[PDB]
Amino acid sequence: SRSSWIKQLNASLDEIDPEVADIIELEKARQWKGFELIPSENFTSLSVMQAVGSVMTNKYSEGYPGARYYGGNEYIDMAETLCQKRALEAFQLDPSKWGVNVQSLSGSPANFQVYTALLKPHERIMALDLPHGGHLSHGYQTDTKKISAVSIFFETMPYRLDENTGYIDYDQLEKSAVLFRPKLIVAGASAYARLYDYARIRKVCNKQKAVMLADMAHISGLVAAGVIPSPFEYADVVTTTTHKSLRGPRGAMIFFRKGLKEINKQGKEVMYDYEDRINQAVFPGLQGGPHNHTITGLAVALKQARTPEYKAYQDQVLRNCSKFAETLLAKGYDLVSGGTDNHLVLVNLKNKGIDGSRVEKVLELVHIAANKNTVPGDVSAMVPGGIRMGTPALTSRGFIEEDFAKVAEYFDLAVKIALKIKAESQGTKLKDFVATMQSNEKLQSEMSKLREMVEEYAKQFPTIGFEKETMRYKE
Amino acid sequence: SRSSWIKQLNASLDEIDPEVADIIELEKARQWKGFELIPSENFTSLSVMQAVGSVMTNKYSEGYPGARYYGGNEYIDMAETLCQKRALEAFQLDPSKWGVNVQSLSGSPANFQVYTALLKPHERIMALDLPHGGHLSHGYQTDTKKISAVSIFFETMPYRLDENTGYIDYDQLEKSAVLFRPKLIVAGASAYARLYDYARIRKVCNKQKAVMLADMAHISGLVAAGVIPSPFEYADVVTTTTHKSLRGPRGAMIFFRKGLKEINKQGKEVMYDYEDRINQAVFPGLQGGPHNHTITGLAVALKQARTPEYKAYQDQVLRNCSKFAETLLAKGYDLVSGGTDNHLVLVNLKNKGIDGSRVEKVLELVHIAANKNTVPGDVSAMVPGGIRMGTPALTSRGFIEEDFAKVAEYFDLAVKIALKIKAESQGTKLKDFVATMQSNEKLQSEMSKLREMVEEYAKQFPTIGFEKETMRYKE
Amino acid sequence: SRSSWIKQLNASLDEIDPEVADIIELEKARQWKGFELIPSENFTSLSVMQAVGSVMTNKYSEGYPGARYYGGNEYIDMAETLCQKRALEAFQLDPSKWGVNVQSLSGSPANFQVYTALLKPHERIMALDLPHGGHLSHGYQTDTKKISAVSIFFETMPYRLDENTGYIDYDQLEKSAVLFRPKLIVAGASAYARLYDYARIRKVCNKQKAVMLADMAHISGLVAAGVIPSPFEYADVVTTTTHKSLRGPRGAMIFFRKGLKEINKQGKEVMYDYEDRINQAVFPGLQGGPHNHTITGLAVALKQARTPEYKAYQDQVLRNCSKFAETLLAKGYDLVSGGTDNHLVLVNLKNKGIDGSRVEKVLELVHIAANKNTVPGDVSAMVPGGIRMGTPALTSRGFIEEDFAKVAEYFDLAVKIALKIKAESQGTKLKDFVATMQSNEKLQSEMSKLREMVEEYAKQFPTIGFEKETMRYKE
Amino acid sequence: SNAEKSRSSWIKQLNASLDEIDPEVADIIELEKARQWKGFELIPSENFTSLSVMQAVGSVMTNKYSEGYPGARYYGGNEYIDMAETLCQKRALEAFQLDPSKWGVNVQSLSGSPANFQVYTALLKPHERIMALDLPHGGHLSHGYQTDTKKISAVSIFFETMPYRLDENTGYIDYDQLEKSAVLFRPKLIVAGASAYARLYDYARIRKVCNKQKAVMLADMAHISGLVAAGVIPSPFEYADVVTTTTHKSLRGPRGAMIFFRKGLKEINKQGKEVMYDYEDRINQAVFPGLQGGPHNHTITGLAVALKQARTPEYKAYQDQVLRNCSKFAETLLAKGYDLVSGGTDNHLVLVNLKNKGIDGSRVEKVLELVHIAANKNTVPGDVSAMVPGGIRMGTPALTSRGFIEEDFAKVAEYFDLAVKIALKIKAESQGTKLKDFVATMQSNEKLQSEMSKLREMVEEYAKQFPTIGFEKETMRYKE
Ligand SMILES: CN(Cc1cnc2nc(N)nc(N)c2n1)c1ccc(C(=O)N[C@@H](CCC(=O)O)C(=O)O)cc1
Ligand SMILES: CN(Cc1cnc2nc(N)nc(N)c2n1)c1ccc(C(=O)N[C@@H](CCC(=O)O)C(=O)O)cc1
Ligand SMILES: Cc1ncc(COP(=O)(O)O)c(CN[C@@H](CO)C(=O)O)c1O
Ligand SMILES: Cc1ncc(COP(=O)(O)O)c(CN[C@@H](CO)C(=O)O)c1O
Ligand SMILES: Cc1ncc(COP(=O)(O)O)c(CN[C@@H](CO)C(=O)O)c1O
Repeated sequence: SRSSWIKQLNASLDEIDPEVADIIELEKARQWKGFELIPSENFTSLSVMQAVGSVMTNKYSEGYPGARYYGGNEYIDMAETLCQKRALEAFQLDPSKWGVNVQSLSGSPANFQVYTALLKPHERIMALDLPHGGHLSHGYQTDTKKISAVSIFFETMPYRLDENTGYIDYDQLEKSAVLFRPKLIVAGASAYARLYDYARIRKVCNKQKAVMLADMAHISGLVAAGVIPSPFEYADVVTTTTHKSLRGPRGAMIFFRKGLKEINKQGKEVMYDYEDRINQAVFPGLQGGPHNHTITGLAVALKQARTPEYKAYQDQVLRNCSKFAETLLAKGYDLVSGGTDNHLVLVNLKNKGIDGSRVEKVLELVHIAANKNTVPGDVSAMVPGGIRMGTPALTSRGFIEEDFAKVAEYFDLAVKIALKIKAESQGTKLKDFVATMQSNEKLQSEMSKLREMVEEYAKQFPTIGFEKETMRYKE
Repeated sequence: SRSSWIKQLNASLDEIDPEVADIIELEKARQWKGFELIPSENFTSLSVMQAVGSVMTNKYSEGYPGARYYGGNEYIDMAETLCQKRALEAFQLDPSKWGVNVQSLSGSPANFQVYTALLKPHERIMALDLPHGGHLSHGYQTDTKKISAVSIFFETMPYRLDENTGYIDYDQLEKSAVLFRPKLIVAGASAYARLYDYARIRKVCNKQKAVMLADMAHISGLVAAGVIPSPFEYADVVTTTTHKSLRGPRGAMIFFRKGLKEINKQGKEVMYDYEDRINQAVFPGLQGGPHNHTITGLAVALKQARTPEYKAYQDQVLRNCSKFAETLLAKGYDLVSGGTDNHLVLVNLKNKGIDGSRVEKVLELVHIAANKNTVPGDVSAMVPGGIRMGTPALTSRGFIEEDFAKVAEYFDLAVKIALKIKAESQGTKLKDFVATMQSNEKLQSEMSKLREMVEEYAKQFPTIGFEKETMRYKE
Repeated sequence: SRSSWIKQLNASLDEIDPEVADIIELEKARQWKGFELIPSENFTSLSVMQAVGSVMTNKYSEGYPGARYYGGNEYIDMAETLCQKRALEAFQLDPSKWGVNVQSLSGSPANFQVYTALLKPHERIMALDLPHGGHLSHGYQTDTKKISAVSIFFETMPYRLDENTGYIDYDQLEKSAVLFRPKLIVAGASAYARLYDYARIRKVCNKQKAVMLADMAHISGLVAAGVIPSPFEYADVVTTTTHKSLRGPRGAMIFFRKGLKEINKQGKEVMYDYEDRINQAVFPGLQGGPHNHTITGLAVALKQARTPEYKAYQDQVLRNCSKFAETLLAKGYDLVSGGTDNHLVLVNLKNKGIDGSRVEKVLELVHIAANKNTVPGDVSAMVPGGIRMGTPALTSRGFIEEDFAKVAEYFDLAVKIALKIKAESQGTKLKDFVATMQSNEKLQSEMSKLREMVEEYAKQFPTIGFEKETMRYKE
Repeated sequence: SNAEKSRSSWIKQLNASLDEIDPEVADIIELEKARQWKGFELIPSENFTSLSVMQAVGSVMTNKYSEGYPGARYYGGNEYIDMAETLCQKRALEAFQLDPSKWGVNVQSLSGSPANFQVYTALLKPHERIMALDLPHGGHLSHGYQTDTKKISAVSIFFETMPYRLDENTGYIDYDQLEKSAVLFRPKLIVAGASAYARLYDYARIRKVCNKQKAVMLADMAHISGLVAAGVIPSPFEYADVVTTTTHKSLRGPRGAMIFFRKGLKEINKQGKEVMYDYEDRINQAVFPGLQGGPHNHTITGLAVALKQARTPEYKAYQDQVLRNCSKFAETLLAKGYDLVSGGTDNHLVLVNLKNKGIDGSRVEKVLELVHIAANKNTVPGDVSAMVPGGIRMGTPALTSRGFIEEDFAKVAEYFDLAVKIALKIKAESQGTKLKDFVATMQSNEKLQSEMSKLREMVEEYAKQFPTIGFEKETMRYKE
């Protein structure tokens, strides 16, 4: 059994677990044949995946480079030090003014670790309201329930959009902050199509003596390439995931000011007080052993973020989204804020007489991956009135402006099918919509035809991270 | 532009990032050449790593199978459902009595998610004291500082070993619980060498109406193979990491009772109330998108845990540690609790007149990877008096009992060198010990000789997860 | 020896403690010869004082009538039950819809006991901002310090005046409450000259599902007499002191809704859930033995509150304050909100070119007792711009409208002296003002003349609660 | 006409006597006066206040608002209120022989329970840890208390409490277990104070534990403060950081409280820096503006009177008699076959463990009440439930104030014993085993009712002979 279990440890996935191998092959074909429009998704490189799938996973390395609680970490230290160096370089940060923690396991715990580092329990946080494009890891509660645990352990209050313009209502943010006295204000969003006024957030944070946390998860790759303004110009702390526009592994980073404070902010302490608190909140506070396979893959992704090819990619992401929005507007769709400055759009389906749940069900059946999304003016969060879509993932496969014009066309055809399913539905209920969607033979034929059109279009483009020639599912 | 960055996305790690490729090859050689004795470390299979390094990383799948927020999750749902099914099967659990969450990113957040699910902020937790072999994610504070964030957000109090026997003092645990009124008691440890009396903990939890949480991270593979008694016989909730004795990817699982608990005095069924609370604490409470590459690799590892070869491995892990302990004792070392019933030992160096920091520095230089560790009787956590070592990792490479007798010999030779360095150190500070260790030619030669002995012994064994023939650093 | 301490226990205050007896005689003369304008002060009756100074103080009576810890409480129960029933009658409350607790020791703990009964620690409270006329027992924090412990144990946020009108800005209160989600809103003030819009507060509390607490301490006697609108029409809970306009002993009452609240969606009766929680928060939650002497004096005060002459008194309080306000306005003073609808006025002195601290120092020296008071627009609570004055105390002595016209004249003469002291001061500091006020023979003579005028006017009126003829200090 | 008629009417209302204005309340007070005349008042927390204190508490000092502290007020008109509070503080320090450079005092706290809560609020953050004597072992609710069911005291809601307990073999506090518990629990504050404990505290031992844990030592001396002031037992001020007390109970003052706290140098630390005590500002600010508003100046003035009395030789003689009476009481109970918790007493009370008499405290307390002997049932070591107590608590302060001496408390023990004999007869005649069957017999058995009537007459006849405290017998409305 000794030599036998060594064979099982060194055999390939195809031989050891054909069921799992088949699932991955099906997912490869899904990524090949679909319109992947979820703006938080991307296709990471083969080189990142080879690092994440390496023996770096075997090592325990609690602590920080050169200051570990375990032996054997000479090369894990090289990886984490290299990752930190490349993280600062990717955002053109002076290492005497900025530090970074690369151990946070994902975006949601990264933010919680910042709160734990800098705030006592029940201290006050302001952030963009979830139904107005915020994120759960900034806090969220309903009339009856705290949904995010951020709102359990800390005291949260939202700020909102101007529902007439679709931009953040900074005037109301400032006035609210005077009364609520936040200790930390979050500048970051999941479904905001415009650029943040980081200068205004900084002004409010200075008046309130609040920490300015920029959560740039969605835009980090755009920031790294220098194609939009950087939150590092203003923020005290910057969190980000590594798997969205950055195009890296699933993970996160926390950046923070260090060294001497501004002349007019030096007092009983002259140095920033973020580095030790954040590093200690990550470990020993809330995490144990770093995931060194992810950290090593992150180092790879951060080197890729420096290249001219990467800047060209992020430029194309923005130009594709601009064209995408223009085509949607010309086909009659309403966009929240009327357009976009970044990688995503938010379609408000109110002017079409159908909701996001119904449209997304059709999108899924025609191999278009998006998400239903609350829009300003929605009466209920349970019934989202919009669809969120973006350009990072298909841009990575080589979609350019005319290709996203085609994506908008096929989105439009899917909405028209959803409207027919609604018209053919007997009752008002979503259950009746689904029953029509699964029983009507003519409308199933139209969805089947649209699905073939999407797949034929998407299949022409390169696959990212694997070769077409060795795919199990080539049809 | 297009074809340029698409080639970057599909190129190998060797092509794209030679510096990172070099670091991984160095780490491969280190895992080949050394005694990897950290008891929380293992060598996972190639098939696990191929799944972790797959395109499953690209998908956002917030929610649970068949109840996602995004579209496109048909195959991610297969993987997570398969992982859940295999998790219950690996521990012989009745799915009508047990459920499982496989999304928790690692062991430390998994425990925090259980606390957040079942306890209000500042409610009370008892667990094994960190200096007596507990874990930071069960709580820990000094008289001046909360070290673990568990002790910030919840109210923790330790239970302790009988310092005469090295076993948990269950009588004092019970008496303390009467006074402290815990809402949850943790049964699990990082450096405890004996089996838990889960039945006794169950009786205390019943008396206190406290949740019984077994944290089986270290022993989960032993439990899965059935070679030690199972905490599932008694516990309400069981947490575990997946990368230690289980031999899987870096990740975690939370198991919990579900279904009928009891009939009340009025004949009405009373159901367990763990499942919804725990699942909602993981998401949307504390995490965002699941790491589907890790969940997929975990499904692979859980299938591997079912084989007769895996059971033979875990039986060898136990026999190896017994022989290891026996040989250390014969060579004059003291072990906490005087021996072992599991996969690890904790050496208390007090009778040798040297601390764990000094010994671990020599171990590191002779390529024995272990950790300095606090022991009962240490006056300061800054000066650990022990060394923790265990058998899972080298047993995975085929070490058997006589091989761990040799590991004990080489550990002893390293301690003898550390004692010589201490004797030659003119000063008493650790930096004086380091200065002697780095400048004394005779003792550098002794360490070089022992390092060569360790490497010659370790290199003869198979490498796990890669082949020797293609190693870049064979010399 | 036994005879020795019996004599000590039964001797008069004059025999036992001449120093304390003399202090009381000096205070009697001060209450006789001065203008007592502090609007939270009154002169309570001889009969109340005889009950408060009775042997009812000797009994320990933890618990509630008929449910005491100890025996011997048959007559204490007569008094407390009588007090409770008289309390409901004093405010014309239906005892099937309202209950009352009469044990709370004073106004500040009464509010804290309500919060403890109905809110978990760190739950949210809104109340009128302290510098805008609120009270510390509703919460208060500065930029750097929690001043009220209500703001330590609960999460507080103020609502504010419209600084253009001096009335509460109910529109902003409602908007703030949407974002802050208070669990309790306080409707009550210490330095607000207008009537509360209780119906508007009720509307906001209904929308927010918040408890409506009316703190009527200042206006309780006006409410009992039925000469201003009652908060009991709208509030869930009503707190009050017993020593202000109610004219009773120093103490407090907590009223709460009980019985049927409404019918739910299933047609089921929903009952109020305040009574048990509040009674248990008072005892055993936060207090021990009731002060039976105060409760007995309170019963006496509540019987007085039901009489026609008590209503005539409170009607006179209102007419006196209206005349007072009219006379101040005619003499060029600015009043916050432009006037009054209750028992007090708040004079904003800024248009006269002097502050409240300086004016109050002169008032004190001419035997006019008022308080310096923050006004809306003050930047520092350390430099108050206003003076607060009211009519309950002097109305009790028989001052009528023409007499308060005279009070306004003498106030104005004191302001003129303060302005002369400021003009003569050799410096701008309060310390320089005081030095001039104490050394300038001419201004000292003017203050002596005004003091004689105040005392000659006040001495004409009856003494309340003691006989003028037997006073020690009749000169 | 009517306006002036009304004004004259409400002024007449304010100046009329209680007898004229509210005869119903006056009658209640007269009934309570007669009750205090006729009973054996053995509840050890009760006492009889002096006339001079009551005259100050019932004075026009009640009319004044004086938020803040002497010389630092937020209202005008406080020249004489300042004299009273300053005098009260001075006499408070003098009553316990305290150096004002080492001790400060706050005299504004409204009663014993909020006084402790104010100390916790001053010195502890929310949810920080407190240890105190368990309530059924002799503690007090204001130190925290929770059952398996729920948190009873709000101290246990806002702070994290854990009890320490008696050695149930000896009846003394188990100081060894307290120390071991503190190592694990890490209290920030330990309370040394009891309400139903017949022994004095080992303040030296508490001090050692507090020093080792870097915890505040709070002595809550409510039950013993008058003994401390008279110098007849050791003082908590020798050891404690902060001392709270009721001003009623042992001290025999008005209903109120005091908070004492160390001032000045705590230690010179390892770096050579003076560490000063940080209690005065935190406690004073917790009382106001933190948790209270206007001081109750009538109570503060009555307290100054009580504190002057506490320094006299008559008061010292009284507190000496309190202790000697309790010892004689204990002597007589032991001679009559009763067991005392801890085997005796060192203070003003005893805890009778009724186990060897075959009857519990609930039954005995009911008979005592019917014969006008005021005592209270009390948990004793060995009880299975805190709800069915096996003992009775009795003490000497109140009757000693009326002039009971040693031979009189021998008689009190005799009449207590006669009541126990009646309770045992009721239990023997009870058709059933539950407490309601006992009450059914107690209310129905004509012969046993007659014995209780006889014993009640004996109790009242004995008590009536002694002086009344705080009022004259001659002017009582109820002279029978
Ligand atoms: C003690 N206290 C409460 C307070 C203030 N004025 C009163 N005035 C009266 N007549 N009565 C009171 N009971 C009263 N209480 C205070 C203390 C300081 C500040 C204060 O200075 N606040 C400033 C600055 C303090 C800071 O920022 O640190 C602010 O931020 O608005 C206010 C109120
Ligand atoms: C408020 N309080 C003190 C209390 C209650 N009632 C009294 N009743 C009287 N007549 N006298 C008292 N001194 C008295 N004291 C309480 C409240 C609940 C429990 C209680 O429930 N104890 C549990 C046992 C303790 C536990 O569960 O930890 C029980 O079995 O009833 C005890 C005391
Ligand atoms: C601004 C921001 N901060 C944090 C996170 C969380 O990252 P995680 O999913 O890795 O936890 C997200 C993820 N956002 C996902 C939903 O979770 C999205 O599709 O937009 C985010 O948008
Ligand atoms: C019982 C238990 N529960 C949880 C964890 C945390 O797992 P994580 O490191 O993946 O967070 C550990 C890790 N234990 C590591 C140190 O963190 C070890 O070397 O032993 C653990 O031992
Ligand atoms: C609305 C309200 N609620 C509560 C209180 C507190 O009463 P207390 O001083 O008896 O604690 C007050 C007292 N107000 C006093 C200052 O404390 C005053 O001069 O106005 C109050 O105005």
